[PDB]
Amino acid sequence: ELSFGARAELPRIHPVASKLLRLMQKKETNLCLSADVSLARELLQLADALGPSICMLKTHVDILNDFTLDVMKELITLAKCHEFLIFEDRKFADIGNTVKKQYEGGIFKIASWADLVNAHVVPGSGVVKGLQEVGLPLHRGCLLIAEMSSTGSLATGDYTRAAVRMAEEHSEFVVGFISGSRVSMKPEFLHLTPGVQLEAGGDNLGQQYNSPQEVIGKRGSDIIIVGRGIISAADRLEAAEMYRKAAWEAYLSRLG
Amino acid sequence: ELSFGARAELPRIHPVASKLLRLMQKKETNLCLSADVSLARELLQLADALGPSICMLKTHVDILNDFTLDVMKELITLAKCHEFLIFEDRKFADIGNTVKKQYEGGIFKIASWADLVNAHVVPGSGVVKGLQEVGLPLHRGCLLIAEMSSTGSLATGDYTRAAVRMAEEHSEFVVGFISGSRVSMKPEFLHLTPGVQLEAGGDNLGQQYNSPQEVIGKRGSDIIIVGRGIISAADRLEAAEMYRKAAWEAYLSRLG
Ligand SMILES: O=C(O)c1cc(=O)[nH]c(=O)n1[C@@H]1O[C@H](COP(=O)(O)O)[C@@H](O)[C@H]1O
Ligand SMILES: O=C(O)c1cc(=O)[nH]c(=O)n1[C@@H]1O[C@H](COP(=O)(O)O)[C@@H](O)[C@H]1O
Repeated sequence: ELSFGARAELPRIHPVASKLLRLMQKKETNLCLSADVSLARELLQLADALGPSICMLKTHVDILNDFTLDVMKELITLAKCHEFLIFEDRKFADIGNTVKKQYEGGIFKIASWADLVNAHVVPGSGVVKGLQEVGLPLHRGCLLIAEMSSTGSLATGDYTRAAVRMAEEHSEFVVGFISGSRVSMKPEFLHLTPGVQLEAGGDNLGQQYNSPQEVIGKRGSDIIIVGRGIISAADRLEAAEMYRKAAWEAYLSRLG
Repeated sequence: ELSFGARAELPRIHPVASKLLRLMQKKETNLCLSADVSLARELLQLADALGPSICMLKTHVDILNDFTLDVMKELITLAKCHEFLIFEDRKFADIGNTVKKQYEGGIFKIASWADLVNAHVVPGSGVVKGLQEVGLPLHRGCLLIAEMSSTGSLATGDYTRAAVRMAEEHSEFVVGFISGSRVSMKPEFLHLTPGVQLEAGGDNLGQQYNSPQEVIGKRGSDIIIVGRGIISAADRLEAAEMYRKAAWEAYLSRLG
């Protein structure tokens, strides 16, 4: 098993994955903050304070009450300053012709500011083809959703195998997965795992939590995605540091 | 098999489905226009001219370059005037906690103007639970995506059966399906079928077309969803009338 720094140099590595892996090793962080807030001011204050602790900031631009492209300009300034990627968790899931417009256009112009986006594989490979016609020219990457954290997820068995095949057949654009575990044996592919908290539990709407030690150490994922475990805490900086240290040590102990 | 007018009166019918079925029978239309345009002026001119020909106008609010909630105010005026429902084709596909915010909030406030939305079933029933916590109080309905029109779709076999079970267990909110065919034997549930053109063919990004006669007449669906077959035509009104007459006659001939 290679370090994040060595994976950043693999011959078939995508440039976005390389940039991410380099800054993960430099900063000793494999934490993605899920910045699940409705105010631009809160998003930017979290990005600035937690920037040093995270490899990535995951957005849901469509829950932000005061979205403007200028808010995203301020977020890019912080991402450059503190060295993290921006991941818009849009979960594209339409025919190729539709997702290309949803990615490039409308009010959000997601491709203009998002290093990474993600897509469901259920529509077939046209979803990836459509996205890549916008994303490849704009030097972007995509994650495919191979497994989900929620109760009753149908992303199991043959579905997960289809996501892995799709990623591997579109390696020019697809840089990894949303998954609960290592699903690809190819080290050029990132595994990002949501549904993470230090304590056992869930929410009232089908979310299920596992610990950083379980998902990084035992299940072999690369990055933890954490929302409420940080966002709902009083001291979001110390919460981020707890999750960072947990995920980083789990990674180190798997390397040996 | 019951007429649309008789289905509108079924004991377990959802109010949104009843309203739709009534206006389908009154207007002799089972055509949903996919208004896949980037300009508000074009969306509103299409809604006004084609309103009399359609039972429903399907939007992708996130490809509209000049979206404002006022554009949607003007669309609701036309929907009321010409008697059609508004369907936002958002394809919600996240955990329940996330989709409730995506449905109610952000810039789009989808639940404030959309009669219908749709959701993927891949995350499990939490996607429906989350949406219904916003949609039930706002007297809205939801369609579950049981089958898709695109090449390589994984929405087949056990997946489609899971979508039907989910719909039937959430009939307070779920009014039907996006599907290629009749998937539910319960007549209270609408079947809406995209991937429709009069001529054989496809697009370059995995879309596959079937005719109105095939999907309404042979496959037993209720409503055709048509985008480019109308939108790319020179005379979009005459194109809409051709699709309306095709879908309506296919429906009548299945009734006998
Ligand atoms: O793509 C995602 O990040 C995602 C996939 C998934 O399987 N589960 C999942 O929880 N998510 C997202 O990750 C975040 C989890 O947030 P918390 O449950 O608050 O930690 C939310 O923003 C979800 O939308
Ligand atoms: O939910 C949808 O309407 C949808 C589902 C599906 O399986 N296939 C599909 O084509 N669609 C949508 O229906 C429309 C089809 O447009 P045309 O191919 O131009 O007729 C697009 O807006 C798609 O996003």
